[PDB]
Amino acid sequence: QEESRCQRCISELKDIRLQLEACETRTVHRLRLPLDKEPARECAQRIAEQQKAQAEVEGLGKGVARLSAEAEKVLALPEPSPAAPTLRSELELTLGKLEQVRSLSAIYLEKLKTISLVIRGTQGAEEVLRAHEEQLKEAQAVPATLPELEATKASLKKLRAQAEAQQPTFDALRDELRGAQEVGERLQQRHGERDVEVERWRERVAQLLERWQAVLAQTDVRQRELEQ
Repeated sequence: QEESRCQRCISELKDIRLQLEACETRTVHRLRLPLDKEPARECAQRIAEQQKAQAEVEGLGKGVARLSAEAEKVLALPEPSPAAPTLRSELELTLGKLEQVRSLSAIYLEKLKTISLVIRGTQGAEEVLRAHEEQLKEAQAVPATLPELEATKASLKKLRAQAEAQQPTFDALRDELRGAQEVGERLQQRHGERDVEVERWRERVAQLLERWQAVLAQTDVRQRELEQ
């Protein structure tokens, strides 16, 4: 009539392990998807989504704890039970899967958060560089008068000071990209999944650095022209 607690526990353990495996596959499919053409917004949205995913996993973990307690109660009865090894085996598989899915959920969330810092940081650097690149372009004009020359020279002095002052911004950007790269590598090493996102932002950072270096270098050239 009523099935044994042993058989019911085996069934429930298999069921919850399937739900964990589904969380797992879901997460793999997400982390394989590169950001598209609105990376800031998409990344914030995906972070929110992954925080929930991670909470769903923790709810399953509480189910696993409940089934583990029940399993151990059954396994502790003194009577012979040829089913006991199956119950033990299924418990240990479910417990292992839980840890694996927890790990993966946490590292993917971490990957998203580090990428989000690089994205924010690069978009900030763009807006400052644009201002500086325009000031420099304006300083390229030939001044008409001796007084305009002095204004151009003053504009360049200002520009150099402003551009040099961005040192902290670019140091932090490089650190953030380093952070993002390291997370991706650990995901690769621990879960065998390549980092589909980091190359885009490595290139972004590299180009922005080069533009910053060029503002500094060409400001110095232009200042030197006007002195001699």
